[PDB]
Order: sequence, then C-alpha cells, then structure tokens
Amino acid sequence: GLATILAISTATPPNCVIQADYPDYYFKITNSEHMTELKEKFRRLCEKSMIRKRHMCLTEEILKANPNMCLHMGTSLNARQDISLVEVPKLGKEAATKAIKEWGQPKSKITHLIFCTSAGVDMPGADYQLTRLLGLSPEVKRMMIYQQGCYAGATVLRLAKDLTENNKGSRVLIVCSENTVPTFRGPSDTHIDSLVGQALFADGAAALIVGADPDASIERPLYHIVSASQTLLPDSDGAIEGHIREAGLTVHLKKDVPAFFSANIEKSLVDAFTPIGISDWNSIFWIAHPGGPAILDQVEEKLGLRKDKLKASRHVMSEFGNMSSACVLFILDEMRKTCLEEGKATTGEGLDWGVLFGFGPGLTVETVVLRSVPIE
Amino acid sequence: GLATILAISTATPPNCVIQADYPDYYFKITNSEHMTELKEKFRRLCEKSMIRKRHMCLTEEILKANPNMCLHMGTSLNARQDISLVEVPKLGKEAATKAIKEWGQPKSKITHLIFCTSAGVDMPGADYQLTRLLGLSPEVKRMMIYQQGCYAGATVLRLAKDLTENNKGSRVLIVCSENTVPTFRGPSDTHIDSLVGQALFADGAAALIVGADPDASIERPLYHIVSASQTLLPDSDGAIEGHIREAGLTVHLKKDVPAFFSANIEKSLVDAFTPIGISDWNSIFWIAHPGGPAILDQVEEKLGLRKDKLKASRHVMSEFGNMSSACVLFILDEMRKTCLEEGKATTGEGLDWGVLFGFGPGLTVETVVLRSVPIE
Repeated sequence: GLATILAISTATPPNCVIQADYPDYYFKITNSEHMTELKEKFRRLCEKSMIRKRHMCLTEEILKANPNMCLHMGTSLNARQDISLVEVPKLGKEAATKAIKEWGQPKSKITHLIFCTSAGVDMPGADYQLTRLLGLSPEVKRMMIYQQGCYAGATVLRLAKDLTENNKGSRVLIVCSENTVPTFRGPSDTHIDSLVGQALFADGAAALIVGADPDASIERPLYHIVSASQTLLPDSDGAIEGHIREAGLTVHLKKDVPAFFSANIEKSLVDAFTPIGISDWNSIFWIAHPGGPAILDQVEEKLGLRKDKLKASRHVMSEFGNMSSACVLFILDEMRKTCLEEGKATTGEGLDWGVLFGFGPGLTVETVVLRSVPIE
Repeated sequence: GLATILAISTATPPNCVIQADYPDYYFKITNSEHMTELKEKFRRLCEKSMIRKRHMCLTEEILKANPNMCLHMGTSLNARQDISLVEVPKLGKEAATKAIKEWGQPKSKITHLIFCTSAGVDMPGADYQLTRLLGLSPEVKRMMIYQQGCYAGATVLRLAKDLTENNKGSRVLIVCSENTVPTFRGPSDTHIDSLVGQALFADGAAALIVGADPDASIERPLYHIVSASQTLLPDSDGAIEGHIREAGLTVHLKKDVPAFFSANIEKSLVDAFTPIGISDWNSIFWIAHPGGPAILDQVEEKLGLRKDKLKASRHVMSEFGNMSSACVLFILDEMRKTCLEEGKATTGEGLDWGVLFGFGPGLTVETVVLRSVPIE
C-alpha cells in the first residue's frame, strides 16, 4: 500500500503578463527607463527564460497603489503581507475545490491537510485559513510548510507519503500556493540576481489528494510515491538565499547555481534507482522543477537525456513561469492529462518508473521516485 | 513498534531576568515610567504569571543598541531578524549536542531532522543551519516547522511519530528553539494584550531523539508516542493572532482565551482516551503547555484534577516562563528526571498512560497520548 496520488488540480490568478512585453512594462512601472543597459540585460533574461506568459495577482493598479513595492528596497513588507496573506489561501481554495471535485468523495473524508507557501507567514497560518474556507473537519491534522522555497513541491510529497502510509484510511489534501507579492521590486544595477527573479517568478496553486490503499470502486490512482529523499549539495553554502526583511523577500544568488545542480544530480539518481535495478535515465519519466531554465539545459546535457524527456516540465515553465513549489505539481497534472489525451500506455509517458526533482535553497535536491499507473 | 523518545536535553541563554524585578526594568528600558497605572497593571500581570525567572538572549546592552525595539511599534524587523536568525540554531545546537550525547549513538545514524521555531524565518531555514553546525549527514531528511506558535511542541511529536514509524531504522532529531527577539516591545495603553506577552515569553531550546523499535542494548526508552491529534476549537476564530510586520511579531488576544481551552479540553480527552478504556483524568500523567497560567488553572478546575497533576508543568513555567514550543519538551525532561530521582515506578509519575497538550493559534489543541516506561 504505497501513497497514491488520486486527484490533481491547479489554479492561477486571472491577470496574465506576456513575457515578450514584460521588459517594457517592468521598466516603465518601476520608473527605470533611463537604465538602458540594464533594461537590455533584463530583456535578454526574459528572452532566455523560455517563458511565454505568467499569472500574477499583482496588477498595475495594485502596484500604483503601493509605490514602495516598485522601488528596489522600499519599506513594504506590511503592504506585501496585507495582499499576500489573503491571496495565498484564496487561490489555494480554488485549486482545492477542483481537486476534491475530481476525487469525488466528501470533504469529511479528508483527515490531513498539508499547506505549503513561501509567499507570506502569519499566525494562524494559511492551513487554518484554508480549513475554514473549505469547511474541512475541525479535527483535520494540519502540517504548515512555510518558506521552504522551490524544492517544497517535492517536500510535500515526501511528507504526504509518511502521513498517509502510517495512518490507515487517511486521505491527505495537499495545497501549494505561491505568488510574486513578496519578491516583486524595482531594478538595481548592483543587484543583478534580483532581476533574475523578476524574469522568472509567477503565481499559481496546485492541490492534490493522496492516500494509501485506494478503493478502486470510487478512486482512480495516477501515481504511486515509491520513495522520497533529500540532500544538500557539497560546497554549495550560500548559493541561493532569501531573506524576509522590511523590504519584503529579497533574493540573492551566486553565478553557477545551474552548475551545482547539474554536477550533483546524477548522485541522487544513483541513490534512488540503483536499488531498483534502474540505470538508464532515458528509460524513466521525468518531472523537474523548471524554475531555472539553465538547470534543465545543463542536467539534460550532463546526463544525455533525449530532448523530449523534459517536455512536460518545460511546457509548464513556458505557460506559467516559476511558480516555486507549485511547478512540479502542475507538471504532474500536465503529464497525466497529456498521456490520457494521446493514448499513452501509462500516466508516465508510457514508462513504469519516474523521478520528480525539487531544487532550491541549501542547495537542496529533493528526489521522489514515482510509479506510473496503466492507462486502458 | 511505536515511536519512542530515547533522549531529551534542553538549553537556555545565560542571561536571566528575575520576574520580581522585571516591571521596574521593563518600564525603565522602554522609557515608560510615567505610565504609572499601566506599570501597576503590568506588575500584577507579572505577579500573577507564577514565573520566577526567564532566560533571554535580549540583554540590556542589545536593547540599548536597538532603540526601535524598545518602542511599541518601531520599525525593527531587520534588527530582530539579524539577532534571532543566528541565535535560534545556535541555542538549538547546544541542546542537540547534549541530546545526542545522552543518546550515545553516532550522529551519522540521524536520518531525519525536525526543526521548529517561531522566532524568525529565513531561506535556507534553521534546519539547514543546524545541519551544518552539527555536521549531520547531508542526506538528512529535514522538516522545517516555522511560525506555528505555542502548540508546536506537540506538533513535532505528531510529525516525528509518522516519520519514524513509516521508516524502519529511522532516528529523528527534533529541535525546538524559541526566543523573545521577535516579540519584545515597549508598552501601549491601547494594546494591553501585548503586555501579557511581555510578562510571559522567554527563551529556550529542547532537543529529542525519537525512533521506533529501540535497540535495548544501546538505547533507553523514556516515552512511547501512542497517538497524536489536532483540532480547532468552535467559535474561536481570531482569539489569538500573531502578525509578522515591519515592527516584528505583534501579538493580539481576546479576553477569554483560557475559557475556550478549559471549556473544550475534555472533548480532546474523550476522543483520545475512551478508545483505550480510560476515563479518569487523575489516573493519567499530564504534560500541559503552561504558557497561560489561567489555562492550567481553569483546566484543573473544570476537570477536577488533583492539585499535583500539573506540578511538573507549572514547575517549568516557574523556572523558565513561556518558551512556546519548547515548554512541553522541557516538562517531559523534568518529569522523567524527577521520577528517576524519586524512585517512582514509571517515567510517568508511576502511571502507565499520559497526555501531552499543545495550545495555540486557531484556536488549536494538539493532543498526544503517551505511554510511560517502567523505572527499575
């Protein structure tokens, strides 16, 4: 009885920004059009991002009401909190409602809730807000995963596996909800790494139902969570940092983040798949947190992946940008929907075994081994 | 094979404040001595707190260097973060080293780390900092429980139970580390509830080793974690709130918080103990988060507990104050040490079954059922 994903749904705020137009908009809304060379640098970041569009509850109108958010380091945490702390459970509820509808069982059967966001902290947390918004049972067992950044979409699966497998009959609702409200800020020609965030980060929420021992008469498995690991990369201290400050969430990068991930990723593959007898990385299906396009390019190069292995991952990046923890969950939804639509033999692009990677601060790699489910 | 507590240790910062002297010190350091009636109110809060002393890394010297922290609502989150983000894993390391020493096994056998704090958020988190400070394996499986307030000492036991029981051979290190750096602030005669926090909150860290299937030749069980539940109290929305703002962590209370907990606590007892055939609440040993003295008084009254049932809980409150998540772990250490010293028959004051309560925002009650271990 492995933890099994039984439903997936997603949600995004209606407001959408076209990446091709973002450099003009961003340098206008931040009053930085005189920064002609930095605008060109940002234009190249956006072109290289391989993102077509991003959803953002931050509208021009809200930014106009919050000018300190358009500065690079304007005092603005309170304004960011006021917006984000409402948005996070609101967007998460939209995804959760759809996931519960697909699942088809009463919400009273939800025994556990995992909520995950890096978009703003509060007491009680977004898990409490979502519980009240959805009308979950007051006895729902909640785990609130705050501020773990971009690997946390795999973290919640690692958590959900132990929760559901140790508690017979349990059904876990997972909700990840992320947005750019804490990180949006104006440009600085001494903080280029902050510009990278302005080119990549986006809003989105994903919700899943997870449970061991599915009842085949009422539930439909999509993926089985076989194993889940976490590791810190050698000599990587300080590569990615995010600080929660009076100016909001500031982001700090070293140059060769992609090099660390690509140089170390095969060790996670070896540890996870050699015990199963698997060594051909093109023979498994892939879900890779795509928030750094260079990371996927370099992993693909390093391992010699066929250019289609990362297609669903890069697809979600193109249509949605870096939604932090939400991305890998969006990608799972994309994969199982595409495989059903195309008559593939399994929810894992016709393959039996799969890998799901989360990447983020540490540097941390989360490695989840999945089994697909046959499609008949 | 139940999750079993195998070692407990604690740590506090050296700087200690005597409660009898705190009202004079507090109104002097905050330049509020003209607030004679509010000082009398605060003096009564401190006298009624039943706290003798509290440990605090916040010294007079640090406060003198950070005058905005002595205002009621001075911009000061950055200053608070700069202090707290270093202190939290530092104090947690002191407790973890001692717990690992008591446990007696190599740190390479630690497979999971749970870190818990409400004293400040950062990316990577305090779990990462502690892992590097202690030299844990880079593959240690980490869970970072941020900002869950005062019930989170039971939350980490609920988490640790599922982690260790679902992973054969696993050994979990739990560290809770809390301090007053985010919440210390000057008085306001329109924010009386903030004064309550100034009378109660304290610094402390606790660390445990938890594992299922102890090896009796090298390990010594103290408590078994039988069950763990969480529930939200009816009609309690908004009773306790904490907001992370430009002025730090602000705390907001309604009047009858103790009434909600005492009125609802027996339902948690019934749900947890009736299935085991237990109904006499004086026949189990008690660990109760003591951070609200009125809560313990009213629970004792409501249930008719003999006046000694809460002795270890009130003892930790007297000697250490409200250390948030750390308290219930300090209390477990106190109980097992006292029972060994006094020749009691079990680590649970001679009784076989016990209850551990966490109380906090929601309103949330965490209910952990424990079994004691015989003492021979």
